[PDB]
Amino acid sequence: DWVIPPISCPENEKGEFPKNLVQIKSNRDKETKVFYSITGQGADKPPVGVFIIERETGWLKVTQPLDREAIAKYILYSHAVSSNGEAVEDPMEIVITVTDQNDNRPEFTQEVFEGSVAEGAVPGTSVMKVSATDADDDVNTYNAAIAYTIVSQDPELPHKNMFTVNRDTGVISVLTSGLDRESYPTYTLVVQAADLQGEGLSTTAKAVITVKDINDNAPVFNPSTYQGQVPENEVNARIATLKVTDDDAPNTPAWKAVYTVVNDPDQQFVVVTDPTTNDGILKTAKGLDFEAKQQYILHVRVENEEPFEGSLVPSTATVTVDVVDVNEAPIFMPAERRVEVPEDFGVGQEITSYTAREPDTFMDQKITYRIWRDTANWLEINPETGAIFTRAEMDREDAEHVKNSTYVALIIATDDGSPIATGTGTLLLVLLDVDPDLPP
Amino acid sequence: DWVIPPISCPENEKGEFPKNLVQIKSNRDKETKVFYSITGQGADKPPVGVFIIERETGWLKVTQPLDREAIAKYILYSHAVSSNGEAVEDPMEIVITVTDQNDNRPEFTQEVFEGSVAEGAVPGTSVMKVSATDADDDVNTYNAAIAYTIVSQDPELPHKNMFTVNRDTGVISVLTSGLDRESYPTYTLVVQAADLQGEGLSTTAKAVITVKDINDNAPVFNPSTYQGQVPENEVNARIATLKVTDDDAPNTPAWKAVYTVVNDPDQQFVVVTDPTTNDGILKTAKGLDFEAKQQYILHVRVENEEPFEGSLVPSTATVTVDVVDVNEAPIFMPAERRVEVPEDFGVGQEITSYTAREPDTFMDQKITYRIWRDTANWLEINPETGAIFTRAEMDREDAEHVKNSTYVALIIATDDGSPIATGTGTLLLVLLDVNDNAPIPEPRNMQFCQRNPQPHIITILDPDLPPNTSPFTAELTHGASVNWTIEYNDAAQESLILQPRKDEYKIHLKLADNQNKDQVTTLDVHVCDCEG
Ligand SMILES: *[C@@H]1O[C@H](CO)[C@@H](O)[C@H](O)[C@@H]1O
Ligand SMILES: *[C@@H]1O[C@H](CO)[C@@H](O)[C@H](O)[C@@H]1O
Ligand SMILES: *[C@@H]1O[C@H](CO)[C@@H](O)[C@H](O)[C@@H]1O
Ligand SMILES: *[C@@H]1O[C@H](CO)[C@@H](O)[C@H](O)[C@@H]1O
Ligand SMILES: *[C@@H]1O[C@H](CO)[C@@H](O)[C@H](O)[C@@H]1O
Ligand SMILES: *[C@@H]1O[C@H](CO)[C@@H](O)[C@H](O)[C@@H]1O
Ligand SMILES: *[C@H]1O[C@H](CO)[C@@H](O)[C@H](O)[C@@H]1O
Ligand SMILES: *[C@H]1O[C@H](CO)[C@@H](O)[C@H](O)[C@@H]1O
Ligand SMILES: *[C@H]1O[C@H](CO)[C@@H](O)[C@H](O)[C@@H]1O
Ligand SMILES: *[C@H]1O[C@H](CO)[C@@H](O)[C@H](O)[C@@H]1O
Ligand SMILES: *[C@H]1O[C@H](CO)[C@@H](O)[C@H](O)[C@@H]1O
Ligand SMILES: *[C@H]1O[C@H](CO)[C@@H](O)[C@H](O)[C@@H]1O
Ligand SMILES: *[C@H]1O[C@H](CO)[C@@H](O)[C@H](O)[C@@H]1O
Ligand SMILES: *[C@H]1O[C@H](CO)[C@@H](O)[C@H](O)[C@@H]1O
Ligand SMILES: *[C@H]1O[C@H](CO)[C@@H](O)[C@H](O)[C@@H]1O
Ligand SMILES: *[C@H]1O[C@H](CO)[C@@H](O)[C@H](O)[C@@H]1O
Ligand SMILES: *[C@H]1O[C@H](CO)[C@@H](O)[C@H](O)[C@@H]1O
Ligand SMILES: *[C@H]1O[C@H](CO)[C@@H](O)[C@H](O)[C@@H]1O
Ligand SMILES: [Ca+2]
Ligand SMILES: [Ca+2]
Ligand SMILES: [Ca+2]
Ligand SMILES: [Ca+2]
Ligand SMILES: [Ca+2]
Ligand SMILES: [Ca+2]
Ligand SMILES: [Ca+2]
Ligand SMILES: [Ca+2]
Ligand SMILES: [Ca+2]
Ligand SMILES: [Ca+2]
Ligand SMILES: [Ca+2]
Ligand SMILES: [Ca+2]
Ligand SMILES: [Ca+2]
Ligand SMILES: [Ca+2]
Ligand SMILES: [Ca+2]
Ligand SMILES: [Ca+2]
Ligand SMILES: [Ca+2]
Ligand SMILES: [Ca+2]
Ligand SMILES: [Ca+2]
Ligand SMILES: [Ca+2]
Ligand SMILES: [Ca+2]
Ligand SMILES: [Ca+2]
Ligand SMILES: [Ca+2]
Ligand SMILES: [Ca+2]
Ligand SMILES: [Mn+2]
Ligand SMILES: [Mn+2]
Repeated sequence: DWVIPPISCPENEKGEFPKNLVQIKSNRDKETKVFYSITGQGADKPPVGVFIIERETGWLKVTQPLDREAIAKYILYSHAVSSNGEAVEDPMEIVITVTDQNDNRPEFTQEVFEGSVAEGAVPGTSVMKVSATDADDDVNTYNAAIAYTIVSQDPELPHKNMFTVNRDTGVISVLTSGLDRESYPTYTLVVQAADLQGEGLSTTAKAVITVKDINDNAPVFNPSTYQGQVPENEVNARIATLKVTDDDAPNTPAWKAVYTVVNDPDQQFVVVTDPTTNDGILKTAKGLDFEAKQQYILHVRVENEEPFEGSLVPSTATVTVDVVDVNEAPIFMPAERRVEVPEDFGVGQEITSYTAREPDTFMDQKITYRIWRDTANWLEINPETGAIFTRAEMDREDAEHVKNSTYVALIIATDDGSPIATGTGTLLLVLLDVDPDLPP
Repeated sequence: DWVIPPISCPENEKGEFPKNLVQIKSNRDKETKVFYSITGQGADKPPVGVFIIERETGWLKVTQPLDREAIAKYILYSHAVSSNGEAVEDPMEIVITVTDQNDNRPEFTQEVFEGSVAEGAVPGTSVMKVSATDADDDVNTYNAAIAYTIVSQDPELPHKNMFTVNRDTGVISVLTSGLDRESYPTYTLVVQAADLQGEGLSTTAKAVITVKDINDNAPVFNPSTYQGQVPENEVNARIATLKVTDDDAPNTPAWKAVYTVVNDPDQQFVVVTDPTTNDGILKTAKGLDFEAKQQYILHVRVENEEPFEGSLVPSTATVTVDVVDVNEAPIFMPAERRVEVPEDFGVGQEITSYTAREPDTFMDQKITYRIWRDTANWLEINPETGAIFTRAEMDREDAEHVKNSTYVALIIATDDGSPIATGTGTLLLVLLDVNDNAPIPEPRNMQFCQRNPQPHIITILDPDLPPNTSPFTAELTHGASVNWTIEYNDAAQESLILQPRKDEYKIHLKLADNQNKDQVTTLDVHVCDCEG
């Protein structure tokens, strides 16, 4: 029927007890002596005795400072009973709503939040999420209005303001540029939650950013000037091993070295990387024939399996490479000498001067012409200038030693330098007739 | 039903209006939109709009500041009506009691209170009763608790404060003593009524108490000593007028004077009171006497018509009454002198000395006797010693003016005082009978018969008194026998009977008593020829 508006008593109302709330009355209180009582939880049921009525007057009282976190609304019930025991009124519902108070400082879901970010992080980029919770009601007051701030970064370098937390989501982001893993790879932050939109109760926690690796460090030679040498006509010959220091995380693609010869037109050099140390093993891809080039002054540059991040400004070494002239065999020119000679050729006369080229350009080398393969003893080559003279009577009809009207004999031009390199040339002595004979 | 307790608002609340009293709800408020309204005296009925209710919230609130003296209780009613016009609930009586505030100074039922007290009443005695009345809440506050106090008495004497008031009764009574009708006949009081038991709002009225009269003042003789002269045998003659002064209410019994002579044993003097002047005129109730008392010195006191009040010490004055001696007529001693004297008394012989006393005792009085009345002139008196000798022959049987046995003279005794005073005695001179007379026959010219005579009585006369009269004896020396016979008819000699013995003349006849003879010559009796 007619009732009583919901009552409000502030949480933790402190002062003297007990306090009045509102008195109730039955219009039947002059019909008979009526006796009031209140029931429900908070009254007779737990928490028993927080609220009470004066049986005589019907005054409802609260006994103690309320706590809404504990219990934010009591549902009580009043009764009117005559003195002769008959219940007079159908019980009236009485609702007490305890109102809120900033009596609950905020608190982080975690003692310590931890996250990570790229070394080369784009300011305003997002790292981490920090959170906290207040126990009053944000539905009705700013007492659960949590406002995150940051109050300390360790280390406070390069700046003191590397990151920031979104005031009212808790999301931590990159504020500035300068996160170098190579420099400060972990950042410890004390993050603060405060209720009353930061104005009220402050509770602090921790958030740790390990800034991680990013190929942001070119490999470096030491020094830029190397120096060595190769047997000129050798292949797979180590020229020199060159040293570099990638500052990035070790053993990571962003660390291991890729070398490249920039000035190698002939594809005659190869520098392979030594896994364990990523040194530059400078070899030869093709045996360097000395005479054309006495020295190679070439550069070699460094990289990483992992492509460089951003601008690329790669380091370069200079290996002033020296080849050494090795004594090679001289080359009969031509190697297949064919000449026609009348079988009736004079004994002791010159046939022809068969010669050889000198490959090693020592302006100081000589050649010795001899002959071994004289099947039938007719020839005798001048040891000095390759001159050939018959020292016996030739005959084209001379069978066996004359294959097919042609007589083959092997000549030699031995060398005069380091090792004894004996060039070999061939004379085809073609004897045409001068009955076993040939027409006419 | 579950009602709402009575709300109480302290009258004349000063705050920011309007002010919320309570907030009502109909539980049906959620099954339909309900609209709250109140009605009644202060709501819709005058006073109007004193109390209001917000329709959506059902907040009771007040608009004015209430006044308890005006409206002390508000009875209101709440109404719930859905947004569809259907009255959702039953009207709820809402009762509002206005609490009180001390905001009504009391006020004396009378601008001025009259009163009366008797002169010299006892300290503690009750004179009158004043009153005031407060408009505030006497059932529940001292706001109506009055304390009567006296502010000022007029005048401030004999004492600064003659009367006190019964703090909370209004009664005014005689604090101390000295209340005099004769000094200050009325007092005026400024009495006060302050509430909160006397510490609150005061207000003030007048109280006028007249001190009344009592016979507290004795009447006093203006002059203490007096004097007066009065003649000697006059009655009620002013001798003096007694002057007295009484301070009490004029023309009241507590003022009227009453005069009493102390020296009043025989009651000779009376003193009456002049209605208006109240003076004490002194008369005499009886004729004074000079020869007895020279002069009277009497005390007369004056007390008052009504009994005095208390120490009663009456005032007396002392009047000396000089009596006036007046010449009083002399007294014969006795006034009626009787003397036996014989009829024979010689001419110049002195009968007696008849003398009067002088009543006046101033020795200048000369009593001078002169004879007043004697129709026979048998008498003569000495002007000096008042002796009365005879001057002629006296007769006991001079029947003309000796009516009885006695002759009666009148003597008077004058004097020579201021006025002339005279006394009067009467000489009762009895004359003893003396036989100077002689017997005679009654019928002198008697008459007889010549033929047959009848008998004739002859009366005998004799003026004297026995024994000079009765035993009469008669004879005839001259003749008789010649036809004469006398018999004393009566056994005792009264008279006799005479008659012829045989069948004119003059007979001589002797008579006597105690031997006093007288032959009576006249017996001229004619004898004539009759039959009888
Ligand atoms: C920053 O924002 C990113 C989204 O780009 C989240 O993954 C991270 O949890 C932090 O809130
Ligand atoms: C909150 O911050 C304080 C510094 O005032 C620390 O001592 C604590 O560990 C928490 O992180
Ligand atoms: C060193 O290497 C760079 C690239 O890293 C070359 O561009 C430069 O010419 C030098 O040889
Ligand atoms: C050879 O060395 C020179 C410096 O001496 C560099 O300029 C060049 O890049 C190469 O490494
Ligand atoms: C004035 O006095 C009268 C009695 O004379 C009372 O009736 C009244 O209460 C007031 O005190
Ligand atoms: C007293 O009386 C006699 C007369 O009886 C006068 O003579 C005298 O004058 C006085 O009146
Ligand atoms: C803090 O933020 C977290 C999100 O990670 C929520 O789940 C939590 O309720 C609190 O608001
Ligand atoms: C043999 O002859 C040749 C001619 O081509 C020369 O080049 C060589 O020096 C040798 O004398
Ligand atoms: C060429 O042949 C000669 C023989 O004359 C050797 O002495 C030399 O070692 C090379 O094999
Ligand atoms: C010339 O070449 C021959 C083979 O063709 C060898 O036998 C000789 O030693 C020289 O080198
Ligand atoms: C001369 O020619 C002969 C071929 O008949 C080769 O055997 C020799 O090596 C040289 O070149
Ligand atoms: C005191 O008492 C007397 C009588 O006892 C009254 O006459 C007077 O008015 C006052 O009340
Ligand atoms: C009471 O006394 C006051 C003075 O305070 C007067 O003004 C008033 O007339 C009454 O007598
Ligand atoms: C005057 O004197 C007389 C006595 O002579 C008293 O009787 C009276 O009372 C008054 O004092
Ligand atoms: C008359 O005079 C006498 C003196 O003899 C007083 O005693 C009395 O009081 C009155 O004054
Ligand atoms: C008459 O007057 C004389 C005075 O001379 C007296 O002696 C006599 O007693 C009578 O009173
Ligand atoms: C005595 O009386 C006689 C009259 O009987 C007067 O004459 C005389 O004056 C006196 O009063
Ligand atoms: C003497 O007495 C006679 C009476 O017998 C009077 O008449 C006379 O006045 C005088 O007193
Ligand atoms: Ca709490
Ligand atoms: Ca709270
Ligand atoms: Ca809080
Ligand atoms: Ca870096
Ligand atoms: Ca890196
Ligand atoms: Ca790198
Ligand atoms: Ca070469
Ligand atoms: Ca050579
Ligand atoms: Ca060479
Ligand atoms: Ca031949
Ligand atoms: Ca031939
Ligand atoms: Ca031939
Ligand atoms: Ca009022
Ligand atoms: Ca009042
Ligand atoms: Ca008052
Ligand atoms: Ca007096
Ligand atoms: Ca008097
Ligand atoms: Ca008097
Ligand atoms: Ca006298
Ligand atoms: Ca005289
Ligand atoms: Ca006299
Ligand atoms: Ca005579
Ligand atoms: Ca005689
Ligand atoms: Ca005689
Ligand atoms: Mn409260
Ligand atoms: Mn109020």
